[PDB]
Parts: sequence; C-alpha cells; structure tokens
Amino acid sequence: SLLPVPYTEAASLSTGSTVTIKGRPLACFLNEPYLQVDFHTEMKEESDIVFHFQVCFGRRVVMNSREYGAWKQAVESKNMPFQDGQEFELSISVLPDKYQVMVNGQSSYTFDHRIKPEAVKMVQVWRDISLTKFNVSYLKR
Amino acid sequence: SLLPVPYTEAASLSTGSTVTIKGRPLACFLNEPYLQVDFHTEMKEESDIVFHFQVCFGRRVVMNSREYGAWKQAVESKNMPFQDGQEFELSISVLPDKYQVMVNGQSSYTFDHRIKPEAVKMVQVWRDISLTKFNVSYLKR
Repeated sequence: SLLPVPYTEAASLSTGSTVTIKGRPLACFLNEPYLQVDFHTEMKEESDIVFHFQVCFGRRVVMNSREYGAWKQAVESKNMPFQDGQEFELSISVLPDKYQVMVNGQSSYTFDHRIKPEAVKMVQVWRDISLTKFNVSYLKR
Repeated sequence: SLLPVPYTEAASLSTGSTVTIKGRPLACFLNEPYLQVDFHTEMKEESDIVFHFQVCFGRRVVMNSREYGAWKQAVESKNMPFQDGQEFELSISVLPDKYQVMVNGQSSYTFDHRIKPEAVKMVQVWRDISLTKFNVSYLKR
C-alpha cells in the first residue's frame, strides 16, 4: 500500500539500533505468502547479507547470512506468532551479541551476530506484503 | 510496473485456450525471486487450484493442484529456461490432456489435467514479478 515494495533504505546499525516494520501479508496463509527482510553490506542487491530473515507465513521462518556470495548455515524455526489475515508489527533490535526479533510486541526469534552489525549499509524488505511503516532508530552513540 | 501485482482476472478455459503473461522478475536470481500462476475454481483466493505453477527463479519449478483444501502430489522440475535479469514471455496452453507451458517460445513444462479445465473461474499471477501483459484467449467453441 503506502510504501513501495520491494522497499530499500540505506541504513547503519550498531548496538541499540532498532528496525521497525509495520505491514500486512498480501494473501491468506493458505496460499503461503512470504516476507523477507535482508540487512545488506552494500546498496547493491547482490551484496552480502549480514542477517537474512524469511517468513513463510503459517509455516516456518529461516534465518541465515550470505558471505562472499555463499549462503551459510540456515537457522530454521517453526515459531509462528504472525496471525492469518492480520497486520503485523515487526521489531528487530541489535543487541551486543545478537539480533532480537519481536512480533506484535513478543520476542519470537534471535540470531547471533556472524558479521559485525557495523557492516550493514542497506536494509531491504520484500516479497508478499504491503508496507505502511519502516523505521531505523539512530539515537545512540 | 504497468499491471497490478498480485494480479487477478476472472477467466474461463477449455481446449485451445491460451494464457499469455509477459513480465520481469523483481530481483536478481541470486536473491531467489519467485513467480506463481494459479488457476482457481472460484474468484476467492482460498478456493481450489486446478493448476498451480510456482517458479523459484534460477532453481526449481513446482506444479500441483489444491483439491478440497489439500495440496496433492507435487511435480518438481529443475528445467530453468528463464534468464537472470530478463523479461520473460510465458504461455500456458490448454491441450486435451494437459497444460503446456512455453517460456520465451520454448516448450518447458507440461502438467496432465487432474480436474477439467472447465472448472477454472479465475487466474491469479503473483509473487516477485512486475507484469506488463496478461491475456486469456477466447476464440474457440
């Protein structure tokens, strides 16, 4: 809807940063829409991915990194706090040792840093969602 | 781009009908964009699917049907005529015994009818593409 999807924003991340995303899946869960959030090391979409977060709504979540062109060890989760047909609020916080992903205010996934978050230059949000809000916080030293 | 995605059109199919789709993937193949074409038995997206065609660009194609709410036996193919970064023309012809899928003029997949094509009432084209052309032919008795 309001924001264009695929959505790309230049970004910088460090401990204490938060990425906030508000959106809605474009299809009922029976049709298995996806959502993907990628933290890139360059503005180019083929660049490395420090944190890859892919939701198959109603089924599974996969997290990984792409380093020097190659996907590393996938982390797969069956935790599914997203609700069929509902708007969601997704929050990704940079902690000292990991990303923490909150879904509608509830801690739902974490992912230990494989690359320093300082390597991030770009965030992309895409696949089968509409987006009404995207924010990266920049309040900390 | 020009046509809205997800794209839905009421449709009727019988022997000799052709569905023509011209589009472009929204991402390079390294990021694994998808394309999905579904022939539905009702205008509602939760309705049964007589022919489901899902491309994971650069990797695989899965075809199936959803009958009374349940996915049946998947047909998986590694044939990949789609070209990274390129516009594609996709043609799906209804033959007496099967669907035949042409990609840029080349026969690439077929799928034997599990449900009569006359059961189709709607076609949906969605996932990670832009669409510039969609047509269903209606020339035959």
